[PDB]
Amino acid sequence: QEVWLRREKWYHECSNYHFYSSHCSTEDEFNHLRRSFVNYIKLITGAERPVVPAGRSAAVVLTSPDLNEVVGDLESITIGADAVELRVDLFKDTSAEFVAAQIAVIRKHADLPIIYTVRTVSQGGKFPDENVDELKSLLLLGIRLGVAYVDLQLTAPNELIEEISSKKGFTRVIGTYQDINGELKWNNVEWKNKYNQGVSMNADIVRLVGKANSIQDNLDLENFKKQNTLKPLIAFNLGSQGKLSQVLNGTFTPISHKLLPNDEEFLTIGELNQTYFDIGGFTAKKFWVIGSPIEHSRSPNLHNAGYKALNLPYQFGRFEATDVDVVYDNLINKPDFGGLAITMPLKLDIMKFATKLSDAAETIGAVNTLIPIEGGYFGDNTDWVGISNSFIRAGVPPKSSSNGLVVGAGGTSRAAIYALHQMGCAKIYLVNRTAAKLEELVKSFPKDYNLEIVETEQQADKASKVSLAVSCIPADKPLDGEVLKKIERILSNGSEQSAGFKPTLLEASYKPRVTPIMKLTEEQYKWKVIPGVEMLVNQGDRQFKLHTGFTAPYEIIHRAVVE
Amino acid sequence: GIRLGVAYVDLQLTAPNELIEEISSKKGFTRVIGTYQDINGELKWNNVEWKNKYNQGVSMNADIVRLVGKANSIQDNLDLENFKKQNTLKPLIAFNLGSQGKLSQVLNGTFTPISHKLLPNDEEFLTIGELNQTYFDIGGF
Repeated sequence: QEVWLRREKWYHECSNYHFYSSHCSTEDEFNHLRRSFVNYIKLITGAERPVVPAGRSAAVVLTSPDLNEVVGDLESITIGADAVELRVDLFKDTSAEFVAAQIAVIRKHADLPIIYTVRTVSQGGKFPDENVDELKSLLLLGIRLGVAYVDLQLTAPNELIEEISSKKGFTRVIGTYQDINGELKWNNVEWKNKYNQGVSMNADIVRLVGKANSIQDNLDLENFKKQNTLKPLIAFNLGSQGKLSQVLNGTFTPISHKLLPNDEEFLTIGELNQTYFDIGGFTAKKFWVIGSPIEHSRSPNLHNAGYKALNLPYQFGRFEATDVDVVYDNLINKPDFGGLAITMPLKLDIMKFATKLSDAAETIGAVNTLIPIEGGYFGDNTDWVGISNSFIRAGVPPKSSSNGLVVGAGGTSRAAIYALHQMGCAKIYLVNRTAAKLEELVKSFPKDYNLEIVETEQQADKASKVSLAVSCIPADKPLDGEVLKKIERILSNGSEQSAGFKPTLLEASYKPRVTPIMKLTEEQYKWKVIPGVEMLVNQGDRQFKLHTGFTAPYEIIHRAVVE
Repeated sequence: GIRLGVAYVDLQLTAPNELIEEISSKKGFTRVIGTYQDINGELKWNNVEWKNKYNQGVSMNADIVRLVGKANSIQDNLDLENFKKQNTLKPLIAFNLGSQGKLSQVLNGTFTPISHKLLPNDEEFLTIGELNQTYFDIGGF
C-alpha cells in the first residue's frame, strides 16, 4: 500500500485509457473480467465497435447508490438486457475513485456495454447544473475506462459537446433530451431541432424521452420515428401512460428490476415481453429437438429455462425422428414453427431444407439449427461455436497463437477441426483410433485448414505448440495401443510453450463426466480439462440467440443441464 | 332483422347493388354497419382498396363502416392508427385479425369485438378481462 499510492497521480495521468483488475473469487468472476477485457480492448484499439444492436434490445437501468449492495443478484439483474445504463449522478459518491470502483464491480458480473449517464438536475437527475467542470471530467472517465456508450445532453454547454465529440475515441455518443414537464407534444418543432442537434454533433444514437398525458402521445411518437431515420432513435414517452412507447421501442428500451430503486416506473424484463406478446409482437411458437435416441437430450431443459427467465411465449419439446420427411409434415410446415435443434442421425439430412446455409454449414457438412427466414429456412452449425466458446470461457484467447489436436473421428469431429481453425491455431494435428476414416478429413477440408496427420511416435516430437486439444473418442475404450503413445508425447510439451494460457483439452462426450482421457491430461501432465457439459450449454447458447434473438441467461441455463 | 327491431344491421360492401339499395331503402331506423374483411391478408392500410371501401360506406349512407384487416406484423396495427386519423367522416371500426393484430383490437374505440370462454372462438378475440388488462399494460387505464 506504500508503493502504490504515491504513483497513482503519475499512473492515472500518463494513460489515455485505464483498466481495473481486481481479486476474483469464483471462475465465473475470473471469466467476466477476461471477457470484458476483450470487448474493452476491441474498443480502445478500434477494431470492432458494438454496432447499435439491430434486433430489439433493452438496457437495464442500474439505479443503485452502491452496487456492492446488489452484487450477488447482479447476474439476475442483467437478464435480457443488452446494455447497462449506469446513472452516475445517483451514486453515493461521484468521485473518480468511486465510479471506477462501481465500474469494477460490474465487469466482474456483467459482460455488457456500459451506458455512462451523468444525468443532471434539469433533466431529472441528482447531479447539479451549476458545476459544469465535474460533469466534463466525469464523462472523460467514461472515455478512459473504456465504456461503450457515453451520454452527452443536448441542452448542455457547447464546449462540453465539442469536447466529448472530438475526444470521444471509440466510445460512442448518445444524445438525450428529456421533457421533464410534459409541455411538448410529438409534433412540436423542438423535437425536430433536437434531432438535428444529434445529426450535426454526429452522435451515434439520439434519445428523445417525452412524457405521455394520453395514449395518443405514444402514436405521435411512432409518427415521429418514421419521419426521422438518419441516426438511430431511442424514443419513448414516460409516465404511466407511456408504456406503449417503451414496449414498441426497438433500440435500448430502459428496463429495471425488483431489486433496484425503480423510480421512473420502468418495466421489468418479464413485463416488457409479456406486454409485447399481448399486443402481438411475439407469437406462441414451438421449437423442437429431433433425433433418434432423444429420450435424454437435455436440450429442452436448457431452452425452457431461458424462455421462463425472459417470459417469452415459447415451448421446447422432443420429436423422435429417423427420416427428414416426417419433420417437414409434422413440425416445419405448421404456422407455429419456430425452429429446430437437430441431433446426431439427422444432421446430414436437414441440409436439404436450408435455402441459406452459413459458411460453417458447407465446410462442416452438418446443420444443427434450422430457423425460418423470408422465403425458406436458414441453416447454421453451432457446434463449432460450442467447441470454441468452451475454450474462451476457460481462459483461451479468441485469436491466440498455439496449435491444436483433434483426437478421434467421431460425430463432432469435423466441427472441432473447423472450430480450431477459426480459433487461431496455426496447425491442426489429427490423431485417431484407427486410420481408416483418417485421410477423408483432409480431402474434405481446405488446404488452408492444414490437418497434419500424426502417423508415428517420433512425429509426436515434431508436433509443436499443441495447447488446444479436443478429444472426441467415444469413452468406451480405455486408451491404449498406437493411439495412447501418440497423445502422451503430445501433451507432455504442454505448459512450457506459454502462449498466454494454460494448455486446454475439451472432452466432447457429455455422459461420461470423467473420461479416461480427461484423467490422463489432467492428473498426469497438468492441463486444464473441460467436461462436455460445457459444450452442450455453449452449443445451446448460440441456438438460443438464433431461435429467440435474445442472449440466454447463462446461470439459469447452466443450472438446467447440470442436474 | 329489420322487422324484429335489431339495432345494427350489417350489410357487406361487396354485396350486389340490388341488396345494398334494397336494405338501405327500408331500414327505417336500424343503423347499417358496412363491412369488408381482408380474409387473404395482403392489403396493407395504405392501398386505394381501403379508401374505396370506406367511400362505398359514405356513399350508401352507412352509419358505421367496418374495415377488417389481417396483420402479418406489428406495423399494420400502427398503419391502421394513421388510417383512422385520415378518415373521420363516418364512424369507423378497424382492426387486424390474427395473433399479430392484438394491439389494433386493444386500441379501438367503437365496438371492439370480444369473446368468452363458454362460447366457440375462432378469430382469437380477447375477453373483457384481457382487453382491459392489455389496455392497462399499455397505459390507457
